[PDB]
Parts: sequence; C-alpha cells; structure tokens
Amino acid sequence: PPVKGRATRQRAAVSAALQEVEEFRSAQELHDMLKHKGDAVGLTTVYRTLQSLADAGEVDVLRTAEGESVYRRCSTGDHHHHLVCRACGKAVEVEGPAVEKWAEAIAAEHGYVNVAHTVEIFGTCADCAGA
Amino acid sequence: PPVKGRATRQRAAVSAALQEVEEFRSAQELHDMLKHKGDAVGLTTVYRTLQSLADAGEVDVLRTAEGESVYRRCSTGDHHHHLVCRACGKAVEVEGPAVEKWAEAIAAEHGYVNVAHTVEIFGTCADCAGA
Ligand SMILES: [Zn+2]
Ligand SMILES: [Zn+2]
Ligand SMILES: [Zn+2]
Ligand SMILES: [Zn+2]
Ligand SMILES: [Zn+2]
Ligand SMILES: [Zn+2]
Repeated sequence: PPVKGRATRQRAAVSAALQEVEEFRSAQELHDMLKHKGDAVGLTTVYRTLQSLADAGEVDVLRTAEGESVYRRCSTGDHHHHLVCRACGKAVEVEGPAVEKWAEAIAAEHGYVNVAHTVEIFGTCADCAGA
Repeated sequence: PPVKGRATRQRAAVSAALQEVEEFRSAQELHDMLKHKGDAVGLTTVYRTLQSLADAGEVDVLRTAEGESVYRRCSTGDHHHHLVCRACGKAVEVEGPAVEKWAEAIAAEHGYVNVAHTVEIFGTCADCAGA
C-alpha cells in the first residue's frame, strides 16, 4: 500500500503489519501487535496512516457491531464483498453481480442518481459450532 | 408499539413520537423534538426505551456512516432492506429475493451454520438535484 507522502519506517512498518495478517482489526489491535513485535509506533500515527490508506482505498474498512472501524488489506483490488466470522475474524472474498444489478434496478426505479451499497454478511464457521 | 414494561406515560409518549415521525433519526434528535413537543422526557429514558423496542423487533435500526445510530418505524412487519438518502434522511423500504438467494448460496457453499446479512444502501434522491 504505497502512501502519497515520503515513505518512512513507521509507514513501512504499518504497511508490513497490514500485509502480514489477513483478518479484520482496528487501530488499537494493530498498534498492540506492532508495539509487541518491536515497532514502537504511535496510535495517532497509525490512525492517520490508515485514514490516508482508506482514502486511497488500498485497504478495506468495516464498522463492527459496536461501531468501531476495523481494517483489512484485501488481496483483490476490484469491487468485492467480504463474508466475515466474528468468532474467527477470517474474511472470505465473495462477489456477486446479482446484488449489483438489483441495486441498479431499484435505484433506476426510484429515480436515484447514485448508489453506494453497504453490504455485509456475518456468520459462523462449521468449526465454530463444533467443540 | 407495545412495550414489555408496565404501562407508563413515558413509553406511550416516546412510542407516539416515533410513530409520528417517518424518518431515521438519532437518539439526541428524538429527545430534542420530544422536548419541543412538551413531553419533557429524559435522554437516558429515550435510550433505554429505544433499546427495548429494538430488542422487541418493532423498530428498525441503522448505523450512520460517521458512527452514530438512527432509528425508524416501518409499518411492514416482514423482513426488508432500506434505501436511505443521507442528504435528506428519508428512508424507503424494499425487498428483493436476490440478496436472500445469494446469502443462502454463499452459506451453503462455505458451510456456515447460520448467517445474518445487513443490507442498508444509500443514494441521493431526485429533489437533491432540483434547485
Ligand atoms: Zn478484499
Ligand atoms: Zn458490490
Ligand atoms: Zn469462525
Ligand atoms: Zn423498515
Ligand atoms: Zn435526498
Ligand atoms: Zn435480506
């Protein structure tokens, strides 16, 4: 995830941390993990970096049930949706043109100019049910 | 909108105020308009009664983009999704089988035991362009 400004070891470290993992996580959790592995990087610094990255779109955002935003550097850059298990945190890249066509159709029927769909599916793995 | 608690003027007043308005609105906005109407009801009371109603399923919840929560009453008791114009705040309920079929297919393919899909979509309506 290249940054608009000059690259610095803090930005490189947070980028390495983002690409290191695949689950969704907030600024606090990634701050914890980077400090524990030996980065010593600021909370507001990582917050600003992920704000800039989300503005660039290199990472994907998701508001949890409480409300806090979690972030995930997704491999696929095209339009896509994520199936997320809260017990595991794993994200599966799922995309369907049917929902996009439905959104376009309902927007046209209602005469709406632009459509910005917010779709998320929350579930549990089969292993989660098993003990 | 019956409330699980005993019959009191607070619950009746907040339920009537919610019924009168047909726009997604935050707890603070509901408290302010209730105060202006002369109810003189507490903000914590508004929050508690609103949470009780949301747990009862008689009301529809939604999370704002910035983080706050808005709530609205829809006449239909059946499951439905919402199109909400951020510029005006007006919300309209629709239902399309395609999202349900896609969710079922994804759950079957990935083996997820149970899933909970949230589909709330946003777009500007015609009067926004009109001047
Ligand atoms: Zn992705
Ligand atoms: Zn999509
Ligand atoms: Zn799981
Ligand atoms: Zn509704
Ligand atoms: Zn509008
Ligand atoms: Zn649905």
